[PDB]
Amino acid sequence: STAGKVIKCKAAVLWEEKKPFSIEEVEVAPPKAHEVRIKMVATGICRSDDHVVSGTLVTPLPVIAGHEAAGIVESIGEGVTTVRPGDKVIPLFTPQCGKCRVCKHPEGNFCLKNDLSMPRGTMQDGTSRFTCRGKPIHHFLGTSTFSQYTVVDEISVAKIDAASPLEKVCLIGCGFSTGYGSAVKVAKVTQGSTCAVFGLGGVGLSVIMGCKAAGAARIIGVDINKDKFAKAKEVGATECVNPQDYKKPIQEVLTEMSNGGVDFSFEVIGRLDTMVTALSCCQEAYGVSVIVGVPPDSQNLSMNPMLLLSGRTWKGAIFGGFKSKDSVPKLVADFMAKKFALDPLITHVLPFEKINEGFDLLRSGESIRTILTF
Amino acid sequence: STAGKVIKCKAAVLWEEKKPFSIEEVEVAPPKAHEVRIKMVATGICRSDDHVVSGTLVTPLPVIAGHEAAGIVESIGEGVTTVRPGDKVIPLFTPQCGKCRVCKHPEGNFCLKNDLSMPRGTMQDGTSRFTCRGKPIHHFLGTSTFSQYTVVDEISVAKIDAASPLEKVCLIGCGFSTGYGSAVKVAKVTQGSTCAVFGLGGVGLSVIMGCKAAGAARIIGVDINKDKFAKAKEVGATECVNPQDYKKPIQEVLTEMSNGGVDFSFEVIGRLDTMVTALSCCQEAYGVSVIVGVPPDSQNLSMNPMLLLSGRTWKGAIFGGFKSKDSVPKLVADFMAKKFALDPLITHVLPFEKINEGFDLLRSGESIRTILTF
Ligand SMILES: NC(=O)c1ccc[n+]([C@@H]2O[C@H](COP(=O)([O-])OP(=O)([O-])OC[C@H]3O[C@@H](n4cnc5c(N)[nH+]cnc54)[C@H](O)[C@@H]3O)[C@@H](O)[C@H]2O)c1
Ligand SMILES: NC(=O)c1ccc[n+]([C@@H]2O[C@H](COP(=O)([O-])OP(=O)([O-])OC[C@H]3O[C@@H](n4cnc5c(N)[nH+]cnc54)[C@H](O)[C@@H]3O)[C@@H](O)[C@H]2O)c1
Ligand SMILES: [Zn+2]
Ligand SMILES: [Zn+2]
Ligand SMILES: [Zn+2]
Ligand SMILES: [Zn+2]
Repeated sequence: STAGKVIKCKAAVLWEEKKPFSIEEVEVAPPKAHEVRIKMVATGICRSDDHVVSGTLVTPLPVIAGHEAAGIVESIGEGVTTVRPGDKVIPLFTPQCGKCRVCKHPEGNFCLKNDLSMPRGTMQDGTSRFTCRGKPIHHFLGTSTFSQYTVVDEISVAKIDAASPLEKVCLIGCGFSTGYGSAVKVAKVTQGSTCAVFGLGGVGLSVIMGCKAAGAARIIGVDINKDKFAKAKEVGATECVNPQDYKKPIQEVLTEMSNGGVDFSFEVIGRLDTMVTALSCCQEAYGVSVIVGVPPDSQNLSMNPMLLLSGRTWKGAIFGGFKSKDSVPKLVADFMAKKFALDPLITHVLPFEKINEGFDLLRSGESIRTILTF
Repeated sequence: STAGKVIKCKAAVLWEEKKPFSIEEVEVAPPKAHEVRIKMVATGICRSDDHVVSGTLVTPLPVIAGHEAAGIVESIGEGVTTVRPGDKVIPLFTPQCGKCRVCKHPEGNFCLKNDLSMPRGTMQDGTSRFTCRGKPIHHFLGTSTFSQYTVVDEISVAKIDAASPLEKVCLIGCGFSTGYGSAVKVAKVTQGSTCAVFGLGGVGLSVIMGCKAAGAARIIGVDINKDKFAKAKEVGATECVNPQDYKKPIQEVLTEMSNGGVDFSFEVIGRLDTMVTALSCCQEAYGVSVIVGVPPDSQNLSMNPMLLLSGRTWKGAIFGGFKSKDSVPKLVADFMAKKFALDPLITHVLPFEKINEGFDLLRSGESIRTILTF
């Protein structure tokens, strides 16, 4: 039995930037008041986890990364009311405290208890539940899912359907919900519209899924890797373009293709140049562009504000704009009811011990989502 | 007595940047097909007219500027159906052709026939109706209201109530409608919200009027000229701040004052730095910032796209988002029914011949709107 006891288990520790993950024994403290200890079942490899490795996304090291996952509650601390031992759960990398001005706002989801703005790499109480070789190890986004066990704050976990297939619904913990919500909730794509989606990885494909669900008439996928185009068309792209194939800048190409600009554009890569290109390619008077890609740490973009003065709307969002704890159980229920598909995102399924091979597949351009299984 | 004839009249010709206007005789050709010749009655001095002088807003010189005005139709060209001789009219610096994809879009107002995005300084047919000293003179935004007579395309004029006071409703041709619509239509300010308005000139005061009409609980005016604060409070500001009074940057001040950021911010100046400051001061998860000020020609701002990724919305608009020809007559009707006030914007009245004194008043910081009478 493990309740109230330290667990020794396997985790993938990132000791410093630009190094492989180290698969080794860590110690996981039992949950304190209002905390939940979770036995991991499956976790996806999101490009944001690779950003921690590359130093694109700064968070304290050493760290247990991973934020797109699903598992089963092993134990609960004093005062937990929302999950019980045995429940299937998805960790919420964007918390939902329910009390802050953002949580109370009808359109806010970036709860002020998040650990993304100004990463501390701890639990809400400012301490860590992880040690490895006698050293404290940081948390990541209040989740830390690259471990056989994690501890999360109650506001960073949602109970989901007991019959959920965790090897699929782990993607509702980040990439699916982010892309789909960026289209249906943040952009509010309209029926009959023309969309452009920059980046055709797991999140961009999920944007396409949402644009198609919203009834877009045209969905133009944009990627420098033409190997991504077949799956983009399978999930709803009506055409795909590779900027490398053109002499003109792709914003000009997309403006011409759309007879004067697209209705909705999405940046789903993480580059300053594509953020500005994606804004520019939406119609100057009524176009909307959504930034989804995480930008490189501390770098500013350059743009001409006449792009906005003519009437464009530019916005961004975390986790597709979804209030995380309200939305994740409903998204799982919708998946169970066949309202959307997850299999198109899953290209590889590997044991957790093959985490580095999973990251190599992402970096090589050869995977969409690898699901790691514990 | 002048229909079909060239009219010799006085206009304010700008021969050179950074020089006084020259009040001198011009020849105004009669209207061609689908053109309207207007005897001007009143015109306001908008900061955008000064931007022509200063080279902030590039348009071809020499030019007859002026875009905020009202007058009486003198004659119509062949095929004009929407105005007749003797009608009161407001020239529309943003046209409404009714046929382009923007005019057909429910939100769009920046008609593709505009002369603002890439100014040519002509009529729609690429020619000029103005001669001075035997030399052709450019138009400005299709309006050229600094003249006793102008000629406009039919898509750039709206018929208004015959009992309209033209010396007041000229402000509906730019500054009032721009500011008011930026609040009520583009931002969609909500009841009980907190707003920040950067720049307390005629347009910023009109933003405040709209925020108050929309039911904002707090409206924070921001200006480096504290002489602007009394009028801002008269039209609805709850408090005013001068960034020069504070050691910290005003985005930090406004975030603290609003307990974590404002609901709606407005840039109503035309500076790159205040556009970024205005974005930053709105709440990071659900705030909205609207750019209204005209930026300096061809200059790019620098910003961190994390400001958008957290959930902010950034947009801009021309003419308050109003479809010009539909909206101007309704705004005049609403003014006649006392639904909003224009007198708070009018601080000075001068004859047209004193146009240079009117620009001196604007540049010194003394005036809000000077109305020139022909
Ligand atoms: N906002 C959020 O909440 C959120 C959530 C999840 C992911 N993200 C970010 O979203 C981005 C995409 O994540 P992902 O789908 O897992 O990544 P991914 O699987 O690496 O996909 C990115 C795609 O971009 C393509 N690409 C790279 N450079 C270019 C270019 N110059 N032009 C066009 N295409 C290009 C690339 O070939 C790849 O197919 C990353 O920056 C993530 O960090 C943000
Ligand atoms: N988008 C449109 O359709 C539209 C229409 C009308 C005007 N405009 C622009 O809107 C802006 C305002 O026009 P207006 O009201 O006629 O001009 P204005 O009367 O010159 O007002 C601008 C105000 O900004 C104040 N100001 C200057 N610098 C700063 C600073 N650093 N911080 C805070 N306040 C400062 C200044 O003291 C003044 O009261 C100008 O750039 C116009 O060109 C745009
Ligand atoms: Zn919260
Ligand atoms: Zn992610
Ligand atoms: Zn039009
Ligand atoms: Zn103006």
